[PDB]
Amino acid sequence: TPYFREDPRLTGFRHRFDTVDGVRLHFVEGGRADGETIVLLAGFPESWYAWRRVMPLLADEFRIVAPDLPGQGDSDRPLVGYDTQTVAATLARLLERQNIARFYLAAHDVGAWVAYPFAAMYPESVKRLALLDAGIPGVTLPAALPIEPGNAWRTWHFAFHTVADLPETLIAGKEREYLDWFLRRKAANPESFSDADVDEYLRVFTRDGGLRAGLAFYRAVSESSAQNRKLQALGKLKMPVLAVSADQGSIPDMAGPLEHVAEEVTAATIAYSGHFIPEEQPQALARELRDFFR
Amino acid sequence: TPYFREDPRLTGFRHRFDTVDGVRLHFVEGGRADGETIVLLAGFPESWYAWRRVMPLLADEFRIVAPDLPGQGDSDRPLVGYDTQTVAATLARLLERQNIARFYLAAHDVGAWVAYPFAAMYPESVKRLALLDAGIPGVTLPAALPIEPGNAWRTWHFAFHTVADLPETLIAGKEREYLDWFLRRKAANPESFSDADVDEYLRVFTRDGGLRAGLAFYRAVSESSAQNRKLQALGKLKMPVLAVSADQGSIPDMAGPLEHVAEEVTAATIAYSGHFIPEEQPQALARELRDFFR
Amino acid sequence: TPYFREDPRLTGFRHRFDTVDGVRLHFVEGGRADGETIVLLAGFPESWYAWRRVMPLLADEFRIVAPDLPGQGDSDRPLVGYDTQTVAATLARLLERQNIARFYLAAHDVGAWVAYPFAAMYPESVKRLALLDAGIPGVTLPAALPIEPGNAWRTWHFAFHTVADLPETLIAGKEREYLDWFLRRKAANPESFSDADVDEYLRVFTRDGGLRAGLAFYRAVSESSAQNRKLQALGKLKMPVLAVSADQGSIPDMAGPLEHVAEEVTAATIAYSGHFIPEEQPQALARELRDFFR
Amino acid sequence: TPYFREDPRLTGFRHRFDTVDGVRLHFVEGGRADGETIVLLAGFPESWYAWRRVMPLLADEFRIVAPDLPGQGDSDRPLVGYDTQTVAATLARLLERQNIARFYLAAHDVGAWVAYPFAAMYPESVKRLALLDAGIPGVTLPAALPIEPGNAWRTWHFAFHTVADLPETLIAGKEREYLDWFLRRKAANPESFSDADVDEYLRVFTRDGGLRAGLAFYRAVSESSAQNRKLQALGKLKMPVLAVSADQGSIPDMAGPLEHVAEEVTAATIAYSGHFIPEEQPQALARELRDFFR
Amino acid sequence: TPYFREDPRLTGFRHRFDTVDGVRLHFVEGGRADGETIVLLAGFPESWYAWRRVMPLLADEFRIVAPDLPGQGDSDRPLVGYDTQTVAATLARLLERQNIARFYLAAHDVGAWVAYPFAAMYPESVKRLALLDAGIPGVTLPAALPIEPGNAWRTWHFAFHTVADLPETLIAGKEREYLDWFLRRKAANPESFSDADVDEYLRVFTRDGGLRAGLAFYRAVSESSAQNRKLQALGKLKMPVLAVSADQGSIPDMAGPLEHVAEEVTAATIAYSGHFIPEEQPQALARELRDFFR
Amino acid sequence: TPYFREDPRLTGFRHRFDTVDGVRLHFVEGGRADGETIVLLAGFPESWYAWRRVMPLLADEFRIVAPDLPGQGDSDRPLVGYDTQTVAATLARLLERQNIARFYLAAHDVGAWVAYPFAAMYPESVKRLALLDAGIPGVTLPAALPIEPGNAWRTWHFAFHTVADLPETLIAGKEREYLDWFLRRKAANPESFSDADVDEYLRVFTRDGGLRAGLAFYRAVSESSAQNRKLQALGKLKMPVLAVSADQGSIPDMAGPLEHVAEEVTAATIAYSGHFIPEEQPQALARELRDFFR
Repeated sequence: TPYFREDPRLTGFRHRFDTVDGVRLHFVEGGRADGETIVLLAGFPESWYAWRRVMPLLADEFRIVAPDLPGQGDSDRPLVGYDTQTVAATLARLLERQNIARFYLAAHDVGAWVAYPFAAMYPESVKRLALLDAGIPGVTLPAALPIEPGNAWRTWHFAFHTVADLPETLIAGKEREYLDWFLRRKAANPESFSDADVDEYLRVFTRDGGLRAGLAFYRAVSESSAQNRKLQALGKLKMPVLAVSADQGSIPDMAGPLEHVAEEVTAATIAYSGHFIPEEQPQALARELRDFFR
Repeated sequence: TPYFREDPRLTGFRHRFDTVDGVRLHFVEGGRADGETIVLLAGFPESWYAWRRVMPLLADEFRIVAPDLPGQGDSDRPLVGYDTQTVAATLARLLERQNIARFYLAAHDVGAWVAYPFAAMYPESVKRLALLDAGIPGVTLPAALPIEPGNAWRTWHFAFHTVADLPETLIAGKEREYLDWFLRRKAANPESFSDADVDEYLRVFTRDGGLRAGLAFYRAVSESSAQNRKLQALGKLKMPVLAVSADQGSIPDMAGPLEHVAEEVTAATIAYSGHFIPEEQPQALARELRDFFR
Repeated sequence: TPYFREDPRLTGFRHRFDTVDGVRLHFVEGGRADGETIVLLAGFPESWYAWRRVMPLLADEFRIVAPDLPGQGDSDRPLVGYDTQTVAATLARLLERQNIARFYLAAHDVGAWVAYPFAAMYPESVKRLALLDAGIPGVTLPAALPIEPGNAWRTWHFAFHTVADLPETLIAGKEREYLDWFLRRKAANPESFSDADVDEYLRVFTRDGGLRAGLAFYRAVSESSAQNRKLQALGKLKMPVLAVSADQGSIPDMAGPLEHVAEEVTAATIAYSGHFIPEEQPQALARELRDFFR
Repeated sequence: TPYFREDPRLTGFRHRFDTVDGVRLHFVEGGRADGETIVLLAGFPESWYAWRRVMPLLADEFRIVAPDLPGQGDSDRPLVGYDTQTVAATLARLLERQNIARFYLAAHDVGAWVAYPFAAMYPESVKRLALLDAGIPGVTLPAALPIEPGNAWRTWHFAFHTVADLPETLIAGKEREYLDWFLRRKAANPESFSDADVDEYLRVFTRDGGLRAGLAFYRAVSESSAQNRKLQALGKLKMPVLAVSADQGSIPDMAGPLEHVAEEVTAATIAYSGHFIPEEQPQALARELRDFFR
Repeated sequence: TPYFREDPRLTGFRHRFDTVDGVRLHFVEGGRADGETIVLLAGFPESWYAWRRVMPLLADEFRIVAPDLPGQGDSDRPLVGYDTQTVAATLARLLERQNIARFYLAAHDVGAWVAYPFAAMYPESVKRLALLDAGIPGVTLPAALPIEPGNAWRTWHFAFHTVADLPETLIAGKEREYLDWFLRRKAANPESFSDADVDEYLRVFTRDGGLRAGLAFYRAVSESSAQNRKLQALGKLKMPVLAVSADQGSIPDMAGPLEHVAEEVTAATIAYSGHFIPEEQPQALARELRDFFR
Repeated sequence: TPYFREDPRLTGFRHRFDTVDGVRLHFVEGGRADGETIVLLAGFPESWYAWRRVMPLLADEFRIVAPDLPGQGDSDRPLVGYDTQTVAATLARLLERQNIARFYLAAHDVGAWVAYPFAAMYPESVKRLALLDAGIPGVTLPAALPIEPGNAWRTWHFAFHTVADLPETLIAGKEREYLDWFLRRKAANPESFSDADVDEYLRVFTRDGGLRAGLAFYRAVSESSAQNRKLQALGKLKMPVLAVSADQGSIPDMAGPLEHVAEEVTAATIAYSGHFIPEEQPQALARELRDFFR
């Protein structure tokens, strides 16, 4: 038996590791043993931990799997392979090895970057797709982003992260301030993140290669964009897509651009939420997901 | 007589200060006493010093005035007023007290941001206008800027600079690294800047309020942008305009968008030059200005 | 439902955030659900927390809302808008969004600076006004302040705070010493502030932009003064005004100068109190407010 | 013979020390040996060195003595005695020991605070008096000073310096930043002070008891004010008084207020000068002094 | 009602502050409400806290008032006035404001410096006087002090403290070492001071102006001596005076020299005690004071 | 021949070392090869270097030997033996090994402490004795030294140095400040010590065991005193003694008390000099020594 550990708080959820062609991946699994499976993907600068408030609310009805993608949380941080097709194929191999054959997929922020090529490459495993307050490189994320005061703070980090070496130079010694700004400035209510939450995100941020790996997603975005444009030309996604917005989120209109990549788009807006919907309005989000994942 | 000081290197040029409504401005003046006047404006993260290699080349024929704008170099750094109309009016006042009634105007980078409303507001004062490798807020600077790796590094700083407090936090203790990145990464040949050149820019960067004032221009960009849009609607620019591009500059096409704002646009591209045309190709730029300023 | 959090100490009071035209504001609300409403404003270098000892004494009978103004406590710190007309308009928008249409207003220190243009601009929303130990820019705060050693310490900070860049330079690394001096030297009994109290004020003083925002109120005092003198010429305040001074406070006579801006001015002096009346004599002040707010 | 040292730059001027009732005082003396004597007094945060540009211009005609007052430059720093009557009496004793019985007196800044009670107590020794850009405590210096941003930076330091212990706490580790602000922000042209000039003022500023003694003059101001009114009520000054203003100086009108303390007041304004007239416009000032000291 | 706080350890004693002509003074009061009053004064480097072990032992019989003198403990630290006649007058004003008209006075170390001019100036208010291990400047304190190694350590700090600026320079960064030496080296048993006791003395030693004000008493000693010689020429003290020695104290003979200044001198020596009698032998000292103040 | 080095500035003087019963002593020798010999002794906190300005003035006529005593300058610092009889014996052994049998002796400060038992023990070897501004332990140095603020700064260090361990603790890291105070505060003109002079004394002060050995002289003063009382009881010094005072020196009357220890005493006062006569008035001192040392 492989070693696993029960979460000290999420009763019934276990921390596991699995090594997938040399890449060790951390994931948390639990929930209803006989239920349909939900797979949850998080983004920057977070990890599986972002779903920690939604997971126990859905556990009564669903089987729940929340992995740390390569370069996230406690998973390994390879040197290359942060184009989203490679990340999705690695996720597919992790799920295959855990005998997760078909599931609902909900993905937030950069996690949604991974979810689009995943759904496009393995449509047979994704029964329904929910994308939360995020653009998709090359198909819905615009090639240019606003610079006018009032909106720039929402997207300034995109272009910054693509610059070589300078982000590492400026963030050094200022890691907690950088994280603190990202999390608390984009929430509707900053108290949605405790000091203990920031501590946890700082742990995986400053841990060997965390910053390098986080930036690598942005630095591979032009390759990921070209991949998605090739995939989009094969046809729109056929499975139902839920475009989940937040009334104070980063994306003004989620459903509109997604109608160009999916045949059936259902729109939902979460009230009283900034960008971090799974942590800010877990109940409201759980409700939409449970209702859509049917 | 006010105190003035001869430049230890630019023979015939003198450093002066004048106080304009409580605001002291540093400027360097020289050249042919009987000549037609050229006024030279520089941008971020520089000062009058950016023109130090062009100024002696034109001194034989023209009378040259190179001021530090408010918030630049050795000029004072007021707390507000960095919308470009207020900066332009402050500049106009300085020129009046120096009995500069009519002149040619060449402006680089954020200096060019000031040059557009100045020429729009004081049409008679500006004989001819040269704008060098810069967008003008709200009229030639697009409302959205590239995020593709490969072009995003040219413009990422716009949105970053608009964010409150985070830039001061990240730049602290890394002022030289930040400045060095701007100068050497955006030049075609980084040896266009000696270590002594960087030392001089660092001196004015780190002096009392240097960073604050530099950031203040970007943080006021929505207001300048609206101001420029308002004057935009009042007619095209009166006087002839030379749109100077650099083949490796920040702006792909300078002449094109300026045709939307001026009656007579003359196009010029400086070869083998990055963003810092006055320092990278002084001789070629001086010739273009010498021929256009007739 | 928005996320809110009960105060662990002020039982029956909840911490909330609301976003007003891009600016997120923190506020604490509680008290008797069917009572009349009192709105409480604090000044420098404090926050809503300065009312923490008065709030439970009035909660039996009044509805109580204590917001952090823009630039205070846990509210956002915009880059501009610290002229008190803009701040009062922002506060008005915040109150409207909570359907607080008519209320009693009590304001201390810089809080009173915002309270005056608020009462002048929205007289129908302010049933009665209480101003605590403060002058009002341009109408009751004198244009010159004392320099004699026995009095100069009460007002020296005013002019200091208007200087660009030097205050940030001198306070850096001495934030606690600066805070400690203000709170404990201006109270009649320095033990009115515990170490945990200073810790709390130090937390919000040192958070992103805390010093910048606190200083911005003083740096905009000339615009705030010009605004108030225009409002004063439209007529004096129409609602009853309570001028509360402290026998050891900063202002020798509150009622006197205020008779020129309000029609019915009632005077009260709290004994055994320095400048921080709500923290130094909370019952005495609660009695005066309870009696006046009828 | 006592040890003395020739100034390496001021030809004909010697640095001397003399002990005056336990207090060692440094002074620079030179100029025409049989000429009439000018005594030069400087203020905060300077020393005899502030007169270094005027002294050689007048040395042809006058014997010139430039002392460091107690608490200034290289003179001792007693613990008490910074009320200006005691400082003036100490200066008288120094001059008596150097056989200087009658002289012209020119005094700048806090030096002028010493000059007024000196002139009032020893009228037979002061042939004529020149006061430069300074108010005199209790007589021409107002009891309250302006606070509008625009003129507040000119006088903010007065009240600050009267505060016990906080100025030492805030200035510690920022001595050069504090000095640099005072000298360069208050001059019409900041290049009137070289780096080596700031270095010299920093040397005497950071030397044992330097800050304590400089601040002590402001802290004794109320005693100094009371002394001066006792003298000012005993009759106007008898000798001619030259009130020297600067067009960009700290004080709007010098001659006006001085007409109440002296029978014969002559007005002079030095053009293109900030507060530091002896360093900023030495030739113009020397001409005014030579012309008046007649 | 003024704010007061019960001492967490001393039953029946309250911490208070009162403002006396601008100077806020901290004091601890308690004991038998209708009992006769004892006022207790401490010296360097201590505070009211030095009496904390004697105070409960006398509280059954006497009303007890233990103030921090100006410059001590949590009392304000004015800039000047540490000549002991001025301190005594400040103490007198504090006692009058508390309606303490006639009382017993027991004073230790520099506190005894204050008590002698107090009793000479206000003989009707001092029923009886106890002076503990201290000389009186100019009157019992010798003009020269020992240099022999075996005893010079008892008094070396006297002359050291009068030196300007050098003490601050040497003690900086060594405050705890300096205090520890004073308290523990002069006690007969160094365990008379716990680490928590040293912590408390360090807190008030290192607070704003603590070292400055502590030294000021010694720096004004020649003014205090001249004052005491004038007072002594008016006649010897008429009330009974108790001269309290310690067998290992700083002063070899208390009673001898005091017979020249007081008419009735009672001698007492406390055994097994160093200089800090109130803390080292509280019960023996309390019995002597009780027997003498009855 | 032993290695010796010529002094780089004092031409004709050589630096030498010799070992005396395990203790290396550094000394400088030069002057008239066939002249009579003067041995020169310096004190705290100096070395032979204190005589560098006197040595060349006498070198034309006299043979001059200026040693570093044990614990001074570049000589060894033994662990014990700082009673002045042991030091004098160590000096005697050095002079014998260099075949200096009879000579004039001039001694300053602690050097004079050594000169007295030397002259008392080896009278045939000392032709004449000159003592410069110093008392002699137990015979001329009083057992108590004055503590008026006006005079305590001259002698406070005696008692301080006798305290175990605290001087090392307080002086650590402040060696230059401590030296600077000693040298420049006791000179009539502090410019008698250059920064290079202070550098030289700081070098030997800070050299390993420098502070320990310097303090050891003061810590042994009581043994030295008892030795000196025994020797004096054997008779007055029989050779002529010159008592050299300074008009601003440490010792008010030198010749007076010396009349009790020597048979014939000549008095001389050097004008315009603080304590450090050899450095402050080298020419005046050279003339007096010259006239007496015949």
